[PDB]
Amino acid sequence: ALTNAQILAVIDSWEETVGQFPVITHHVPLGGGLQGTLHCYEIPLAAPYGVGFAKNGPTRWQYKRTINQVVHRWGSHTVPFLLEPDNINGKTCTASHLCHNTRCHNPLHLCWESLDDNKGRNWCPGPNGGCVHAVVCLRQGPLYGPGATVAGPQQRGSHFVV
Amino acid sequence: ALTNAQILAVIDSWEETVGQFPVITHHVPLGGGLQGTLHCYEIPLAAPYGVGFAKNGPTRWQYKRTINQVVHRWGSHTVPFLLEPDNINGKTCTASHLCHNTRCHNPLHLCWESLDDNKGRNWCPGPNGGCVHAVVCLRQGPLYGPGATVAGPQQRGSHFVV
DNA sequence: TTGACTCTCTTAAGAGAGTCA
DNA sequence: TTGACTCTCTTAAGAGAGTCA
Ligand SMILES: [Mn+2]
Ligand SMILES: [Mn+2]
Ligand SMILES: [Zn+2]
Ligand SMILES: [Zn+2]
Ligand SMILES: [Zn+2]
Ligand SMILES: [Zn+2]
Repeated sequence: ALTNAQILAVIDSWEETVGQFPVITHHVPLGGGLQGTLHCYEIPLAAPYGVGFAKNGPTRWQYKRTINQVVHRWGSHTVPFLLEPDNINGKTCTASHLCHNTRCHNPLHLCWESLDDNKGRNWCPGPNGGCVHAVVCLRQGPLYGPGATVAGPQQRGSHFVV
Repeated sequence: ALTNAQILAVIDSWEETVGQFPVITHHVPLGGGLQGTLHCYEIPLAAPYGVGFAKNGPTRWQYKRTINQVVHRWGSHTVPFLLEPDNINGKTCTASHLCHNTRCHNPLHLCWESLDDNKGRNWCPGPNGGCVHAVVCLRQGPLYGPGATVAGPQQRGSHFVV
């Protein structure tokens, strides 16, 4: 099995490579009518992506290193968390974008949490709009707002009460 | 079926049958430390479910009627909305449970909206905790809260900024 | 050992359609 | 005509593994 020192070396080579990705400045809603700035380190749109990186889906990538003649591979956003527990409350831990930008691999924009926690950040009002996430959001979720509901609760007769 | 009269007849037959489902009282968090009461009309756990109803999945049902000698079938929660547009902004409209109770078929607990709007209600703070849904939530979402994040954003070196 | 492709899978909110009696 | 089963599919946040040179 890979030693802790070997895992730290994978994390270090991953950081070295991702740190050379293009850095894109984005202005983002924080909630409460305030605006902030995030700096995303974005994997390229097409090959080559960077040393060790390859695309396995439209917005999916993997990181690969060969150690002592054995090929090891990880989801490209999971590498910062290789020294962390991989489940919690019986749920698998997932890499969760606080910047809501899939191509971004900035580890300061990622956290490690259940898929439900991950998804729920899409609707959070944001760090200045009432976020209650213990690991605080970096921005208001892209789907926060009144929604676009087509039809509300209704009945034709009188068979029901709320 | 095709005619407005035929569609109204489907909605009315559905309301009459669902109106005879057992009414189960559920006390729910509203947000803001307050609690409310919802009355769900719950489809039975096993056959028979009611005239026109059949189970196609662990928590999926369909409603079926024979019109003009032809069988017409719908998802069991979609029937209240048969006269509404079936898409919005190019996204499919879905039946969305405000009571977060799949077995419930109370149309006063249903709305008609995109799958994203639907999902997002799971994390809403609720009608007394800051819900901004234009079609208002009936309760705080079951997944609202601080979360259980295992690891937050972090780096080993000095290559990244927020 | 490495790059650039290929495939299918998970989850939890939702769907459509066929086989028998 | 009605009932009671069977199967796979959609979406958008996420995954693992194979082939070839
Ligand atoms: Mn996410
Ligand atoms: Mn729902
Ligand atoms: Zn980012
Ligand atoms: Zn938040
Ligand atoms: Zn209900
Ligand atoms: Zn709401």
